[PDB]
Amino acid sequence: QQVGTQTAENHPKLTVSQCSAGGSCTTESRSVVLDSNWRWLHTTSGTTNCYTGNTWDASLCPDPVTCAQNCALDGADYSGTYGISTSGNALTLKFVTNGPYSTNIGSRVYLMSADDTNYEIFKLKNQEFAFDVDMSNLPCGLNGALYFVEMDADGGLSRFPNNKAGSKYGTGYCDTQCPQDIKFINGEANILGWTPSSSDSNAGTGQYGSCCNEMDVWEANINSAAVTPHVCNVQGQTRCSGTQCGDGDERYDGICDKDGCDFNSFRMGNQTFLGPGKTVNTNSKFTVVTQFLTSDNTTTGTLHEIRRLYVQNGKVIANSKTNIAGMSQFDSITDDFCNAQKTAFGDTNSFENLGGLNVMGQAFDKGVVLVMSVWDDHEANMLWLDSDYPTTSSASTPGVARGTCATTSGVPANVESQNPNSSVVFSNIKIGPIGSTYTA
Ligand SMILES: *[C@@H]1O[C@H](CO)[C@@H](O[C@@H]2O[C@H](CO)[C@@H](O)[C@H](O)[C@H]2NC(C)=O)[C@H](O)[C@H]1NC(C)=O
Ligand SMILES: [Mg+2]
Repeated sequence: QQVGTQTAENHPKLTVSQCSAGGSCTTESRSVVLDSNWRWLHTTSGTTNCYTGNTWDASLCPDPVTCAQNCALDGADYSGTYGISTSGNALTLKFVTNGPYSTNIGSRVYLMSADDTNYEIFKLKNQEFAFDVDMSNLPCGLNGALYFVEMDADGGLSRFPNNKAGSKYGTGYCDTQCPQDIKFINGEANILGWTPSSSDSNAGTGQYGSCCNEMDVWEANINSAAVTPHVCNVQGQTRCSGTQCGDGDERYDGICDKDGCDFNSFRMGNQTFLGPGKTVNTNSKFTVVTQFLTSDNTTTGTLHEIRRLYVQNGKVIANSKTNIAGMSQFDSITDDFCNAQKTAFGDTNSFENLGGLNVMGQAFDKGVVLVMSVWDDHEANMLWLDSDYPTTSSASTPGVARGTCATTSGVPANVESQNPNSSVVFSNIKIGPIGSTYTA
């Protein structure tokens, strides 16, 4: 994709922190960028859209390469068009942003580095990541996500000749769902066999998907939360097609683990731990601390454990323990835990099959990009996060019940109509050595 020059691109500023052993943190000038899929896409000018709604202009895009060559991503009106705003160290992502001719649903942004051109690269092994979240405005069917993906620092600028836009315009997204809704993958328009969605006027899918390792630190709404590593048998952002994308029917055939090895306190058998008025009280702001422990506690150790702590109202809250029949007590993610839970829940252990935490830590060594988003789920209505899933399964079968939301909740059309003013606020982002990001 080329660079559109109709509208200046200015990344909303966001202050984050870097912490040292002992607890001293310093502030850092960073910013956020909107994912390229949301952007206006058009010719150099004479200005005609290359894409609108869920269809392409076939004259400008007769093939993937010509399309990338002809088509330019433009600047974004962050607050007024996309409902994205920042104040100090806080990012607000609004769910539905109405306009005269269209409605914007959700958003996805990436944290920019100090240079405001390339994405910030995080090296998470032997490190701790903290942030504060307010989910009071995220009901059933919504997801305020903070996570990491193995994107290129330049979003594909240097790798792909016909990507001339790069990270400044939020290109190069990938994750373990290997999304095929992505418009540009590998500097080529994803138009081969393009199918406009019959149930979503904003989305289509092409032949290709964009896959990479993903650490889901936080997928949550007021009701429930999950922390979930996912791995792939490929290194970095990789284009897939056919069975490798593991689309729908061939979910467990592809190159990435779509389910991931998840820790949802409610799913792991503690229904009183997290939610409105619970131990971690989702009616108010709280801190989420995530520690990435290695085998020998060095930066070259194998990633061996992912621990979680919360901090609310000045109190440090230890993660809940698993409470599943036949299953041992774990309060953290280890390869051992992953084997145990996939077995206990009768799930395909793709996480371990594709190399488990070792492979995840190797992604961390290469480097990962920080993603923040708000979204609804056109695939499974967010039921996997906050309800009973599969809906056809017994609600008392271990692993089925993930939250208190109704199996009829989270239909996109319904939540967009009924809960348009939903929002998530992520704030006070911190990175440093284990034990440095929070006060005991
Ligand atoms: C769900 O998690 C909470 C929080 O850890 C548990 O409540 C604690 O129970 C332990 C006993 O192991 C005691 O130390 C405390 O009284 C509780 N702590 C707090 C902060 O309330 C609760 O037991 C868990 N529920 C289940 C079913 O395992
Ligand atoms: Mg290029």
